[PDB]
Amino acid sequence: TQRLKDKLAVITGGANGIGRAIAERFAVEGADIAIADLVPAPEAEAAIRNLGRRVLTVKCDVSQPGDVEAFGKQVISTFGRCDILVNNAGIYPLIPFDELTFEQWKKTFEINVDSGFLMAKAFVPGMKRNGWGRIINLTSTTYWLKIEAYTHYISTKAANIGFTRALASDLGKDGITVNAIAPSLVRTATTLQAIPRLQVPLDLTGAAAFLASDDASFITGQTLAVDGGMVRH
Amino acid sequence: QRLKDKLAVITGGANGIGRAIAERFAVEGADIAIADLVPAPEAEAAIRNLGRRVLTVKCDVSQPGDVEAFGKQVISTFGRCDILVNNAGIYPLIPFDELTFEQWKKTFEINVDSGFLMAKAFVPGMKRNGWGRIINLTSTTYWLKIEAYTHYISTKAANIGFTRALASDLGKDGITVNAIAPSLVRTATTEASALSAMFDVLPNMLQAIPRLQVPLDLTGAAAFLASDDASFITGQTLAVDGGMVRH
Amino acid sequence: QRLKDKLAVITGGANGIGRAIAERFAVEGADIAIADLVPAPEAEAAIRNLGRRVLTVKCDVSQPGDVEAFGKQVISTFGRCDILVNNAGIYPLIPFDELTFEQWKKTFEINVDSGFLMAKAFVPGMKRNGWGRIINLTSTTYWLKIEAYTHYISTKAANIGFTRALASDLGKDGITVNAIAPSLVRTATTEASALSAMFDVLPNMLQAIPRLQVPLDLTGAAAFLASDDASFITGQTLAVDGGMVRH
Amino acid sequence: TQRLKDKLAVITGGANGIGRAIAERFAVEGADIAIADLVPAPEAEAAIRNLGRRVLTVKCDVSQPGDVEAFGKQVISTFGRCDILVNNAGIYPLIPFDELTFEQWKKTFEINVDSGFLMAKAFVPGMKRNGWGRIINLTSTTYWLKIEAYTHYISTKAANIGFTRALASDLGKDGITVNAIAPSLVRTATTLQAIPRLQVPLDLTGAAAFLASDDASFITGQTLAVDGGMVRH
Ligand SMILES: NC(=O)c1ccc[n+]([C@@H]2O[C@H](COP(=O)([O-])OP(=O)(O)OC[C@H]3O[C@@H](n4cnc5c(N)ncnc54)[C@H](O)[C@@H]3O)[C@@H](O)[C@H]2O)c1
Ligand SMILES: NC(=O)c1ccc[n+]([C@@H]2O[C@H](COP(=O)([O-])OP(=O)(O)OC[C@H]3O[C@@H](n4cnc5c(N)ncnc54)[C@H](O)[C@@H]3O)[C@@H](O)[C@H]2O)c1
Ligand SMILES: NC(=O)c1ccc[n+]([C@@H]2O[C@H](COP(=O)([O-])OP(=O)(O)OC[C@H]3O[C@@H](n4cnc5c(N)ncnc54)[C@H](O)[C@@H]3O)[C@@H](O)[C@H]2O)c1
Ligand SMILES: NC(=O)c1ccc[n+]([C@@H]2O[C@H](COP(=O)([O-])OP(=O)(O)OC[C@H]3O[C@@H](n4cnc5c(N)ncnc54)[C@H](O)[C@@H]3O)[C@@H](O)[C@H]2O)c1
Repeated sequence: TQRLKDKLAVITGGANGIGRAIAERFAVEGADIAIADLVPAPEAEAAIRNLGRRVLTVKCDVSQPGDVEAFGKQVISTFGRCDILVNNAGIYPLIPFDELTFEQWKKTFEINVDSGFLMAKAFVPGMKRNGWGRIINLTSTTYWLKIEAYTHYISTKAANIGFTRALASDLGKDGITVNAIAPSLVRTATTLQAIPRLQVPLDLTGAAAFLASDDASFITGQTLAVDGGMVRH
Repeated sequence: QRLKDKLAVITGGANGIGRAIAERFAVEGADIAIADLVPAPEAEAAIRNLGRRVLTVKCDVSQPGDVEAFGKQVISTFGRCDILVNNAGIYPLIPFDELTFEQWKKTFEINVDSGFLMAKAFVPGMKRNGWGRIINLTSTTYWLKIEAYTHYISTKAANIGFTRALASDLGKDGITVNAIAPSLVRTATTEASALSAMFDVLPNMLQAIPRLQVPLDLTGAAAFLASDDASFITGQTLAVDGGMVRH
Repeated sequence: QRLKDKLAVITGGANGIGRAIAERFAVEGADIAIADLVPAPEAEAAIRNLGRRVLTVKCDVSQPGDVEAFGKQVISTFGRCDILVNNAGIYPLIPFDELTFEQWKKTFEINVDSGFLMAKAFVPGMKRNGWGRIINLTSTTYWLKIEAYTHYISTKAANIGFTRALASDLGKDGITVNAIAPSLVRTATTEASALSAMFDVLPNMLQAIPRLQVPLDLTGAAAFLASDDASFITGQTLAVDGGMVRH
Repeated sequence: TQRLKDKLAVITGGANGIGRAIAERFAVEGADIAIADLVPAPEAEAAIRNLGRRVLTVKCDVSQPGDVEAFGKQVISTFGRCDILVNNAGIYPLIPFDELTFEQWKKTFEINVDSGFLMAKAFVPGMKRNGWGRIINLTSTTYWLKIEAYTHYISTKAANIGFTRALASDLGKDGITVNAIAPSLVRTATTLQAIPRLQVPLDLTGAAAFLASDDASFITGQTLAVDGGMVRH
């Protein structure tokens, strides 16, 4: 059953890892894709074409207002709408606090947190006109774990949750849901549990597709931990 | 048919949420075994009318003897249980100064012992076959300020503790254990309860989504957790309440 | 003497955490009434040697009769209870496949019924006087993946649910209800338990503070919650575990 | 009993509301104060003098690296140390999402989140040398509540918690604790519960003094809700 048929889904950071897996899972579900990423998405486009869906890929720095505004327009001209926004772009370099500079700290927020805002500002207007929308933000289980050298990272991942919860309250009456997913230590090309096994991008796709469907229209402001039963909240 | 060729047990499945979940599981290709104090004529028909098989048993899920008898009747009728939904539970309003040890204890027998007893009877089969699903119904009142429910809320919290611990115990057995926390849902019991007053307050006031919740709002989440798309999700509590609580 | 002229009841106060909390409350000017299965000779002496009065009773906090008798002995000796610390509780390791309904049930009687029974006996006096403190001991295992504890963790979660609900019921009565969640603490029982193995692992591995926890690490938090500096804090669970869990 | 005797406590936004109440409660406890705020702190200094403690007040925009670095130095020259840092500065203007501009969003982060970082970078070095420290961050119960027009605000309050948790992990081995306090709807000069009563600044002082003392040396990475029993987490 294609639960996302005729839906247009935007996925930042969709060129690799979790972003790609989600973009592809959505195409399988029947949705068209619009990818925003710093580097080309050859593998993604190809994968999405073979499914019979439309795909748009754009080299865009989601931390720059200009880029996002441009990307927003190019997406509306191309598909005329965005029903689903998946904020997946983010960086997680390990950096000891004594080495963490204000520049690195600010840089981590611009990419991990600002992007979600700028993208929301670009696509929420359309979602409201159509009276339907789905915003999914990627956070991290590290938010609840004891781990060093991630002061910058964990701070942005928590903002992601606050943003998910607060924006949920602002759009609840427009038929738009705002939720978040917190994966564990996933195995991507650049990357204690109840279920003994390393996590892979595919593990997150089921939750993403569920949240973006009608089966979760009454679920908003939540954070779903998909980590094999490590974190409990 | 994400649940084709599977057998699911649903306690308290005659009405409201339990019944709605039973019906949705059938639609997804699953046979049903309902355990309940009252008859489930409307549930059965709907399920049979969906082309699936159903078994309804008058059982007090709080009693070891009844659950055991129920377990046997299920095995010799369908064979083995793949999905267990612990939905049975009561929630009468009682002031702490009035709450007697007897009421306190009885609320635990129905709301907590039922889940344990039910898991003891069906986990062995799930384990021997390397696959299973256990879904526990809890309440958003766990994170809310509301009086006259120290007994109810203590059991709902236990439900969550039970969810988290059993998940750890069954993690290596292809079995996941999760919980669903609904808001104030519209059902025959609540409609005829003292909660009926909030039916118009809480929704368009403390919820992000200004709409009273109905059984069908929960079925999506249950179907999801009971499927392969959620095989790496265990020990979690999913609040389906229109955005009221945030945890 | 933040607790001068006050009477505090401490269940399971003969050893470990309970005893340490009893001793600290005395230092702050409070008299003590200990309820426990075993004798508390070391606790009494320490307390008497601090210039305060103490009462120790051999009582099974899980039994309604015993708690009632204990309640009366406390009233005719000290008068009225101002602070209640529900610290009694067991935590044997048991695999779910071995866990019998009898063990399950007995773990709830000792870990959960005790708190309820104890509150029933002392809340009335706290209410009539417009002031009181109820502190419940729970566990950080509530947020951790650990096997063979579905019974223990379900009761610990109930402890929290009990904390939250009673707080709502007693909010307007000058009484606050809170809980403390310790990490793996060093005590005679744990030292002679299967947990003794983690004594060197968990601390300098899963904790922010690389140090094994000892009873005195918890006393500060208890004294705080039992005082006026915490009169506007109720229904909360305070984890004192060196920064392991975050909730 | 003066549990903070001979301790030097820095309190951002200490000119009014919660900041002031905490600064004064700390002085009662025996600590010296160093206040950082946009406006003068006449009432505060006066209040702190009368207790017999030392006090330093400085007009400083805690969102500007330059100001914080200067403030940091002026504090070390004056007292030679900072044992306690209380990140209390923050703004909470209600702003509907459709009206929220990228400028307002960025501005809210610079004041509510950046400040805590810059201040930590300035005083953690000293705390580590002395092998003792206490960092307390002010967050908000709104983080767990359904309320509109606070997407910017709630997002920063959540980052405050992530920062509290992550920094706790980085400094745990240096004898430094990092905790947070989440008040309810407090009644300040510019500002559903189990305990029926409006909250006042004084309600938070007890928790702050507790956290900054030896009685909480084993408590780190936590968030304490002081709201009269509304929120449960
Ligand atoms: N990998 C993990 O173990 C893990 C754990 C927890 C949470 N997460 C979260 O998941 C997301 C990352 O997923 P991933 O692991 O698959 O990463 P990844 O390896 O796929 O890399 C991130 C992707 O985002 C892109 N990207 C980075 N900055 C960008 C920018 N400014 N503009 C546009 N695109 C940009 C990259 O080009 C890349 O395609 C982040 O939000 C991260 O916080 C990951
Ligand atoms: N309805 C709500 O708004 C709401 C909110 C939060 C949580 N819950 C939880 O959901 C569950 C109930 O949902 P509902 O209200 O839709 O159901 P419902 O209205 O159909 O009533 C509960 C059902 O449980 C059955 N039951 C009670 N005790 C039983 C026993 N000993 N043996 C077998 N069956 C028994 C009843 O016969 C009935 O069919 C409970 O676990 C409750 O704690 C409900
Ligand atoms: N020790 C830990 O590492 C740890 C961790 C998390 C939670 N806890 C909780 O803390 C409490 C115990 O702390 P502790 O280990 O320092 O205490 P402890 O080592 O002194 O042992 C428990 C005490 O409880 C008493 N007790 C048990 N059942 C009783 C009954 N029926 N009536 C009266 N007394 C009874 C025992 O006699 C004993 O004095 C329990 O509630 C437990 O769940 C302990
Ligand atoms: N007031 C509430 O109901 C409430 C509720 C939840 C959380 N909080 C939090 O508490 C803190 C505010 O406390 P308050 O209510 O007493 O506020 P307040 O009325 O005292 O005002 C904030 C103080 O911070 C100062 N300030 C603002 N920007 C500054 C800057 N850039 N540099 C230096 N100082 C600056 C102001 O001059 C003022 O003294 C914030 O962190 C806020 O998020 C407040």
